[PDB]
Amino acid sequence: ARPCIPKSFGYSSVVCVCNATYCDSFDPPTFPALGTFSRYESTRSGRRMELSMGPIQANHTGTGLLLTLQPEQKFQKVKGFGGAMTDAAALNILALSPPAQNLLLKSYFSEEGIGYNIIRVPMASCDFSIRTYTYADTPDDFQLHNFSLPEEDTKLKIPLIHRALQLAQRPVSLLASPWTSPTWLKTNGAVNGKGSLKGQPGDIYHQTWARYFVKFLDAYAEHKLQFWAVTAENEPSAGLLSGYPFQCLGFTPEHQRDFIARDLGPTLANSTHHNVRLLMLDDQRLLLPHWAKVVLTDPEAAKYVHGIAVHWYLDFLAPAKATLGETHRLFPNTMLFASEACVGSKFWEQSVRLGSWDRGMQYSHSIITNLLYHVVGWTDWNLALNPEGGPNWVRNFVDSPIIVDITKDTFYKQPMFYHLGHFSKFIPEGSQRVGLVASQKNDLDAVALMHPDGSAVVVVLNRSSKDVPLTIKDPAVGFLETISPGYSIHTYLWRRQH
Ligand SMILES: *[C@@H]1O[C@H](CO)[C@@H](O[C@@H]2O[C@H](CO)[C@@H](O[C@@H]3O[C@H](CO)[C@@H](O)[C@H](O)[C@H]3NC(C)=O)[C@H](O)[C@H]2NC(C)=O)[C@H](O)[C@H]1NC(C)=O
Ligand SMILES: *[C@@H]1O[C@H](CO)[C@@H](O)[C@H](O)[C@H]1NC(C)=O
Ligand SMILES: *[C@@H]1O[C@H](CO)[C@@H](O)[C@H](O)[C@H]1NC(C)=O
Ligand SMILES: c1ccc(CC2CCNCC2)cc1
Ligand SMILES: c1ccc(CC2CCNCC2)cc1
Ligand SMILES: [K+]
Ligand SMILES: [K+]
Repeated sequence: ARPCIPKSFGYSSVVCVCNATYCDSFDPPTFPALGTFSRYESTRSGRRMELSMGPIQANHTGTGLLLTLQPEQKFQKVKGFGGAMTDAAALNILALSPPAQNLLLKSYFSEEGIGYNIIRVPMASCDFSIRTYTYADTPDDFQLHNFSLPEEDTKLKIPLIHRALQLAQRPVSLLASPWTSPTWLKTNGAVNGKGSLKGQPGDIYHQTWARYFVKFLDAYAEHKLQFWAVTAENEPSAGLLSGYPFQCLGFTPEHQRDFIARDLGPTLANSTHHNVRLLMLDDQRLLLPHWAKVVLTDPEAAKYVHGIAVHWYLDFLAPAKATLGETHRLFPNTMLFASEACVGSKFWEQSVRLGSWDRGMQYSHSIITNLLYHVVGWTDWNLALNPEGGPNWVRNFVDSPIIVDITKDTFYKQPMFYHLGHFSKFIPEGSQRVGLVASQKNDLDAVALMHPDGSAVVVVLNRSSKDVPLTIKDPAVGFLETISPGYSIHTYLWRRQH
């Protein structure tokens, strides 16, 4: 529909520039003709989800790389893809003119954009806030009579979520996560630092905290927003650390187990929100499988836990097989979900690198890795940040797929945006990952899935500098002859005739 307006800021690739009168967009989604495939291509050299079509052929000869679809080898069903409506994201979006706001929200939530279907919503303040607050700051209010949503929710986050929902054709799922409780519930009496709930699971402090989750869901429901899932705490390990700089609430895995079993599970289950799913952990993968073992081997906690939420700090190394792999082996019926990912958080790296192809490749490589380890969805962190990677009240700045520049009423779509979109746009909720077998060793990263309507989607990432000729074989349908260019990402889509 409208192509990328590219701009270089001196990094390895370009951003696409959007403003009050222009943004890149797709035509309404349509599948290629039967016997035809669609290819969407992005490249470091500057192509951004460009559409081409080719024939599916009956015949194939040669000893080049062959990737054979395994459509009957079925793995996880996908929940979807999205990002976080933090206070920082909301402030940045709303600092744009009304037209630019609309083009930014369409970029993410419309079918002429990349089709996000998940929004993560912080329960009150986090580091990506400019004010520290909870919903119940009046002290000793154990019945939560003074629970209320402030303007950060009622004027910023809620209106934007409603606007996203109006643009989306896909059903959108909301996920809620708290960073801190009110300080009068905490051992340290502060939003940050090392501190946990006072007392022990099953007591008034823990019961009040569980009730706060229901009050939050009730309050959002009065604004006609319902949640798909909540997490039991954002990064519960952080609040166990001396000097933790921003909002946190510390739980050991045993504390989380007992809080879920005695307070949060029962309280949610006895509420009008009993259909809301509960995800445990919401933290870094090196805590697995240990945390899952602690919580899920207790039947009283296990009956309340629908899934395990994991965070991806893409700047740092950690094992995937020994964490996600082992967790799936031990608890194959408990879904894994990636609830936060970010890059640029190291103090010594530029928070925002406008046009970084490398950071784009980090996003898509992480998404592929997550899907190959049975994870059902992937959620970015802040939907938009300023050029400093903020605002953030402790200056914990990071990168974002969309960077807003209010002095030009402009926003920039980073390589990260397109790398995420190669998955989000083309993998509807309910898609199922299927097998994809390589005929020979190769440098590509790839994943295949089947849509609910039976159609095929394959994503191929080439992080090498070399162009790799390859063929995709769909045993029911025929052969796709293609190339994976160096420093590219492709998404292939086709209809599958019986
Ligand atoms: C929102 O962004 C739009 C896209 O950049 C702006 O529209 C562009 O304005 C340019 C300046 O009038 C037009 O001419 C081109 O400008 C570029 C520099 O940015 C030059 O390199 C080109 O040589 C020049 N081309 C010619 C033939 O003169 C662009 O044609 C025009 N693009 C489109 C798609 O309309 C908007 O002005 C901007 N909106 C606001 C409110 O700032
Ligand atoms: C494909 O395969 C066989 C090879 O023997 C041949 O009969 C057929 O005509 C070929 N089709 C095309 C379109 O090349
Ligand atoms: C359980 O549910 C009932 C309403 O069905 C409610 O009145 C009661 O307070 C709930 N119990 C709690 C919150 O402990
Ligand atoms: C072109 C682009 C994207 C797609 C997939 C979408 C998934 C959500 N429903 C509409 C189709 C198909 C063809
Ligand atoms: C490999 C990569 C991309 C393509 C599609 C081409 C790219 C150039 N513009 C026209 C469409 C084919 C094979
Ligand atoms: K209040
Ligand atoms: K940084």
